[PDB]
Amino acid sequence: FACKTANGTAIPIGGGSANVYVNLAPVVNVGQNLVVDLSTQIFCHNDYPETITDYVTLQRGSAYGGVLSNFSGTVKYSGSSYPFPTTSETPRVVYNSRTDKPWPVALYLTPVSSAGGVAIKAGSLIAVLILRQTNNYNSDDFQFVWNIYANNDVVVPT
Repeated sequence: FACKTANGTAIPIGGGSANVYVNLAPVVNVGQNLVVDLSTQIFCHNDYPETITDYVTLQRGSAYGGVLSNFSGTVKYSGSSYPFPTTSETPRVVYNSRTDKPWPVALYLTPVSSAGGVAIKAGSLIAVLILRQTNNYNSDDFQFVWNIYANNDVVVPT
């Protein structure tokens, strides 16, 4: 009952943190719709599909870099739509899949007014999300930190 990134950071049960690296469109102008799709960057797996119910929730999310400043939008989780960075957590979501399934999260951050040129830097921390692993059996509710990094630098032609 653990989760892994697209780079290869598998976080075992017990809590931990990974560094996810997401590539965003390097061209995003004021009024665009940029989406940090993490469903292609993060994947969770329930190694105990019979022993543990597959359940996950984003505890909280935080924004940084140009994401919090040059960008603005919202954050999405399993088809949710809440402000980013959030103030609490996400809806209750069950994984109906006993295999490595992508983590349905996306940070919709779009260039405000104060966006222009290099807005996102590759290798730089852009956000921090934390996922709650909780189950009905063991109740080993550990949480995994998902440091969202830019896989690619983004420029705002505006």
